Amino acid sequence: TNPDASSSSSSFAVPTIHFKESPFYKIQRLIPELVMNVEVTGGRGMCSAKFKLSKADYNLLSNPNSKHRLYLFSGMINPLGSRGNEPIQFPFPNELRCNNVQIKDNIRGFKSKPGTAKPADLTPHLKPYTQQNNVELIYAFTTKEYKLFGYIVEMITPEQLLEKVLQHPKIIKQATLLYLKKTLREDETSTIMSLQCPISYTRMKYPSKSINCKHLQCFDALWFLHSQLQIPTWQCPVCQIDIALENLAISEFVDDILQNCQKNVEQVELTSDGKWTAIL
Ligand SMILES: [Zn+2]
Repeated sequence: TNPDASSSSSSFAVPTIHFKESPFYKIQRLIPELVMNVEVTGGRGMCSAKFKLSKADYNLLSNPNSKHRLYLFSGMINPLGSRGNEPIQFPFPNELRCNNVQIKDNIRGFKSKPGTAKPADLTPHLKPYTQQNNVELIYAFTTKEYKLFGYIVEMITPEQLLEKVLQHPKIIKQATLLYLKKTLREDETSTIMSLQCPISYTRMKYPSKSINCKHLQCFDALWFLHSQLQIPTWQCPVCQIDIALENLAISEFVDDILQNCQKNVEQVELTSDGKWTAIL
């Protein structure tokens, strides 16, 4: 069922499913055979799939230090939101098996997300190159339909992403100075700023914040990213606002003080001027 006389995607039929992305993994290839459907049943039900890894595929996954993995995703055919921004959601309760082994809902990070809300790592249970693989999802008591996909994804590392932040135009000193003055105006002067990260409670090494952040206090981009990988909130640790990876930049002002202060100083006194002095 679909409109024969149209013009664009806006007017067609069945928006293609696209799982909400994470900067920690990148969907690279779809293993075609690994596509199952979960039906509506008041009892038990299951879907299986058999697939053999091609030459090109088995590779990325093989190597001992390979940043590639085979993830199984699940989403609803009729989600609350949009299929174009599909939430990862497996039916509950369920039991996933790969080549007769049960797959614990444990992957790299995302430890804050229950198992039904994150992809499943099939990789450590694949059979050798030339040898069919079997995946089986056992579910029960489903009121909605779900569709699963098998994707070879590339693990993106916290330090790799840090590189993207360092390669992003920093927040130049002039900006910080203008803010520091706008700040110091509303009074009843100097402000005390910490060189410590709110995330690590340790000396910062990569001072940062969203360019959208209205505050002097930065946080360590490395810790922020290691924190997001485990507990994906994507919220500033200081002002709690929503921040996107692309808007994360190093603060040149804070970086300067940090790269020119005694390894044991934990705070710095700032004057309307813009100059600073370590608080020993
Ligand atoms: Zn902020």
